[PDB]
Amino acid sequence: KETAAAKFERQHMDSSTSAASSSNYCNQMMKSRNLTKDRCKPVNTFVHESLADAQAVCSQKNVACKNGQTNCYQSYSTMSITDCRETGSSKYPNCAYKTTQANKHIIVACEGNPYVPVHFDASV
Ligand SMILES: [Cl-]
Ligand SMILES: [Cl-]
Ligand SMILES: [Cl-]
Repeated sequence: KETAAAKFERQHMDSSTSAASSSNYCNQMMKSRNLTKDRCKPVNTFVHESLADAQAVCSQKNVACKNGQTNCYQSYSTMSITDCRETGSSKYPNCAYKTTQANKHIIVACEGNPYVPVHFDASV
């Protein structure tokens, strides 16, 4: 089984680019991160910052998570992110995504020792 920290890395980190380069970024990344294997993941956000900067968010601003848990943290600074969401023409096994690049604060849930991101809650 994949660890919670590794799953967060695979689903949400893309430190290789400063930002989405084209409208096809999400189609390519949702496929390469294996998020379209058996079904199309409907919504998924990628963070374009170093893994170290994302991990550092776990010691930044403690805020409530949407589900009410109290282990969420909001990055003090904005970060480059890309939201990937299925369009209307999307249908497994022919997934199709809209790519929306933005600079926002990220909110992640953290856990473990080391205390690292295990869930992407939202961006602001
Ligand atoms: Cl793994
Ligand atoms: Cl791990
Ligand atoms: Cl997400």
